[PDB]
Amino acid sequence: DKMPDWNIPSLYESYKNDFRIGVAIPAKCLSNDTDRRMVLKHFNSITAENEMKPESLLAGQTSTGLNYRFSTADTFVDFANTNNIGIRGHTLVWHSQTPDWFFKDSSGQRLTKDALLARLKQYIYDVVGRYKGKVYAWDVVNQAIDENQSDGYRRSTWYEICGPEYIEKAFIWAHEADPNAKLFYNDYNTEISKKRDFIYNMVKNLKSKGIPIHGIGMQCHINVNWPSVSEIENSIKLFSSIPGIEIHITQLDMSLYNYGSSENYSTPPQDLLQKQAQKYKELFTMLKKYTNVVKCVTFWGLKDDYSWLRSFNGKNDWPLLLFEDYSAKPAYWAVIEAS
Ligand SMILES: OC[C@H]1O[C@@H](O[C@H]2[C@H](O)[C@@H](O)[C@H](O[C@H]3[C@H](O)[C@@H](O)[C@H](O[C@H]4[C@H](O)[C@@H](O)[C@H](O[C@H]5[C@H](O)[C@@H](O)[C@H](O[C@H]6[C@H](O)[C@@H](O)[C@H](O)O[C@@H]6CO)O[C@@H]5CO)O[C@@H]4CO)O[C@@H]3CO)O[C@@H]2CO)[C@H](O)[C@@H](O)[C@@H]1O
Repeated sequence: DKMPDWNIPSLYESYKNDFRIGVAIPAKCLSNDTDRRMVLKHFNSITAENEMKPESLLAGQTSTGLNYRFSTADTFVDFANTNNIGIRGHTLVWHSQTPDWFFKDSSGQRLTKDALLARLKQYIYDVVGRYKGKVYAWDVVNQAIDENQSDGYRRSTWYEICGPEYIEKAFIWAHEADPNAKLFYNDYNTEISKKRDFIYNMVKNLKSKGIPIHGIGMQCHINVNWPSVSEIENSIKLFSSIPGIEIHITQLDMSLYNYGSSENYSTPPQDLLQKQAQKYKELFTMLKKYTNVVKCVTFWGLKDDYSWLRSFNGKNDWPLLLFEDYSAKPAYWAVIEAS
């Protein structure tokens, strides 16, 4: 019952003078003819949804270092490179998406700070080096900020063993391994004022002291009720006040539900689909005011039944621009209208 329309306006072409338009996809899309054609019609950047995370690239360890499994990730990078589109690297440092043995030695022992930092250098050199010149942007560090901590830092194993030095060292080493990649700090809920302030100061201070961070990634996992487009704009205004910092919108999607709500729909309510469309229109009208700093906007999924949100919350959701049958949503037409 698939109903892709090959003749409607290309998303990225509609925004060609504003910013790249990207999509996160899983590996299965690369072997599906309909998915591939839809990706290349509408998007000029991709992100591997899961297949370039540390848990996906790491195969294990021995007495002398790390062992990798790159076959699937190679297919993503080759797909982008041979089809003249960019691929954003998701992600070098991300505690929850890293296996627990990574933080212990081959004898099952928890690593000292110096041993873990040495392992981090090895990982970054190996992964960024393999793809040197082929990944235009890396999310180097993801989700290091926790606004309920007094100093703002998430108390992950990275922080507990290394303190905050792991953040700046990850950027230094990534920039050594591929000097031409744009390097991002990536996070979510950047519209919570206290978190925004922690991120702003962290990145400002890194940049001041010469750390090669080039951008902030705002995930923008949002919903039809929160945050307001004005709040997203306030984040863009503050982050873009840092000289030399660009912005990518890295994982945009818009749940039809409030977070923590027990609503559960079998079919998408039309009034929420209209609220979604109007908010996507407002969002993109706002983003077009900041094309000097916002260089890429990536949607976290090709179509609604591919959304991570369905498994994550255990219910149907319709957060993206295409329906399950590949057909355009009101949201799609709103994004085209905003262009
Ligand atoms: O991670 C495994 C799967 O990841 C998927 O993709 C990831 C991506 O790779 C990653 O980079 C990133 O990570 C997510 C985190 O791992 C996850 O824990 C986090 O949960 C968020 C949720 O996304 C977010 O929408 C939610 O927002 C709430 C907020 O918590 C709440 O405080 C706020 O409250 C406000 C009130 O609503 C308002 O009335 C009042 O005025 O102000 C309040 C604020 O003070 O409301 C918002 C929404 O209503 O918070 C939770 C955590 O608390 O989400 C991260 C990203 O959002 O993003 C992707 C998602 O995981 C992969 O695709 C998949 O394949 C992997 O298996």
